[PDB]
Amino acid sequence: SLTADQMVSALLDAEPPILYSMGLLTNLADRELVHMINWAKRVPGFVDLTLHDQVHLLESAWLEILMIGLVWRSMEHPGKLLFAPNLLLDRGMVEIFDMLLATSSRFRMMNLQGEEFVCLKSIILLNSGTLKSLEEKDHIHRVLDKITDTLIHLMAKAGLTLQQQHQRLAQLLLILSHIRHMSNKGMEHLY
Amino acid sequence: LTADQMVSALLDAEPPILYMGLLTNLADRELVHMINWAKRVPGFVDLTLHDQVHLLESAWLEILMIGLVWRSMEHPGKLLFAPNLLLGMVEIFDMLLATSSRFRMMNLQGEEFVCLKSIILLNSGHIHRVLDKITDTLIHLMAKAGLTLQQQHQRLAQLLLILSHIRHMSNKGMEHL
Ligand SMILES: CC(C)c1ccc(N2CCc3cc(O)ccc3[C@@]2(C)c2ccc(/C=C/C(=O)O)cc2)cc1
Ligand SMILES: CC(C)c1ccc(N2CCc3cc(O)ccc3[C@@]2(C)c2ccc(/C=C/C(=O)O)cc2)cc1
Repeated sequence: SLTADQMVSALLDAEPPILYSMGLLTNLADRELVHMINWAKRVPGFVDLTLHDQVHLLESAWLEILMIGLVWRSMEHPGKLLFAPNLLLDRGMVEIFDMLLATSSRFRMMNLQGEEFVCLKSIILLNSGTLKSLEEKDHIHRVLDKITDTLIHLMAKAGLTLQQQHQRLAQLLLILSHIRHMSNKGMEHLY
Repeated sequence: LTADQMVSALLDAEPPILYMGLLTNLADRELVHMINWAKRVPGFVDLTLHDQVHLLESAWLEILMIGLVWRSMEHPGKLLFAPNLLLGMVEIFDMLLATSSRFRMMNLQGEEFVCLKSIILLNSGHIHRVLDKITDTLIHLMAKAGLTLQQQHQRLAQLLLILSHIRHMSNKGMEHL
């Protein structure tokens, strides 16, 4: 029950702040998580799901959101990873850091817009992860369809051709496989 | 190439259906036909031998798994590893079945499946130009079918997002091995 400019607006407003600071990295993660739970609650369609589902969707995607957020602010800082404005870093942390830097290098070369980013951040949450179950998942795919055509509109309003629009949508969703990859390869070392 | 010559090449490149230790053997047998399939994928041989090795090093279980989900699409609640074999592995099987369940609910067409297999290979690692060409192919077939741009976009996106689930399954499975 929302339009394109209405989805980005809801999302941009729900946007968490840029906080300040391995022990550091964890205290920053534990603090970014709380603004994420609120950001998740403010996602158009998320609060609707029951507590057992909302927790699943967040346990499944919290390290991807932390990674895409990180890759977003580090974009204008080539070779560096801006975890916080007071915590700029560089080159199993190192391999993760390289992939993280590669993703950023890419996002910058793609000229990813803040409005296009907040869409991917939501896709990462709704995508990664009885009757209640079969009906919640149906609505989740409904929301994900809304966001696809929100992104397509953003691209259309940005004067891209019909081909460019398709070719960029696939380019962004294909990055979201690598972020899952970095997410999972990171959870490995955490455990 | 062209969008109809693409799907033509892709379908003619398709590996055959072969017939724990049981599956372990089957997997290594299918890895030979997959390297074979990889060479026929338009634009793969153009790459350097180091790239070709690393793409297969990364995609090998994803390629097996997407092929498996395709084989078990018409066999609900079961996994068709081979026609002579229909069945933390309990967790992986559960996730794989859900992918067939999803590909069934979405009516995955063979022409779309061969397109996704090439995307899994070339994306899990000139590569972007070919990836755009396979994108175009998936989009052209949805247009050929007669679907609207709103639905095309929906089908393209909902399909590629299953690729992220395929990596999770790969990662989990590779962790265990
Ligand atoms: C390979 C391994 C060493 C590794 C693990 C994780 C990470 N990530 C990459 C993305 C990212 C993004 C941020 O904004 C902040 C922090 C991070 C860290 C640096 C991060 C995230 C969570 C936690 C702990 C949680 C807990 O136990 O409470 C610690 C560090 C990078 C490398
Ligand atoms: C959780 C974990 C134990 C696990 C790992 C992989 C798998 N996959 C799932 C998809 C799939 C699809 C097939 O067509 C064949 C086989 C398979 C197996 C069953 C498969 C793949 C590779 C190998 C080993 C090769 C080696 O190292 O020699 C063994 C089994 C399922 C579970």
